[PDB]
Amino acid sequence: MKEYTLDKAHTDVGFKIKHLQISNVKGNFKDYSAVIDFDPASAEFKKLDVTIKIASVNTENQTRDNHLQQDDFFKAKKYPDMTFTMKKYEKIDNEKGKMTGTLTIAGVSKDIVLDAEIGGVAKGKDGKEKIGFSLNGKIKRSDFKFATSTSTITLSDDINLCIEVEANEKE
Repeated sequence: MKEYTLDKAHTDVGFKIKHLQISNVKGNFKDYSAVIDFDPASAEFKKLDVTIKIASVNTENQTRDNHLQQDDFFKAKKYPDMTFTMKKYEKIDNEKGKMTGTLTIAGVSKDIVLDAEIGGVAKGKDGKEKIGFSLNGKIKRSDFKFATSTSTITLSDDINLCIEVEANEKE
C-alpha cells in the first residue's frame, strides 16, 4: 500500500437530495374587453360582461405563456377567449356585494360568485364619474374540466380570481 493526503482544493465531499417547493403562479391578461353598468345612487351593479383574450396571458414567463395556449391548457386555437357574464348582484352594503355570473373557460360554463368590494366612487377632475372596485373569488379547475391531464398535486385545483378595476363614465 501507500498513503495519500487529500488535495482539499480539488476534492469535493458532496451530496444531492431532491425536495419540493410550493409557489404561487401570479398572472393577468394584457388584452380584454368589458361592459360596466353601475348605479352610484344605490351602489349596485346592473350589468358586468367581460371578455378576455387567452392569447394575452402574462405570467412573467414567455415559455409558460405559450404552453398555456396548448391543448393541455386553454386550447386558444379552438377557444380564443374566456367570458364572464353577470347574472345577479346582491348588495351587502355600499362597500360590499355578492356577484353571481357565468364564467366560460374553453367552452365550458359554470356559474361563479365573486366578492365585490367597492374601493371608491367619485366625481372626477372634469365632473364626470369614476369608480374603483375589486372582484375576488376562488374557482375550481375541476369544475371547468380545465387542464384535466395535470394532477391536482402538481397544480392546485383552486384558482384565485383577483380582478382590480379603475373605470370612468362614457360618451
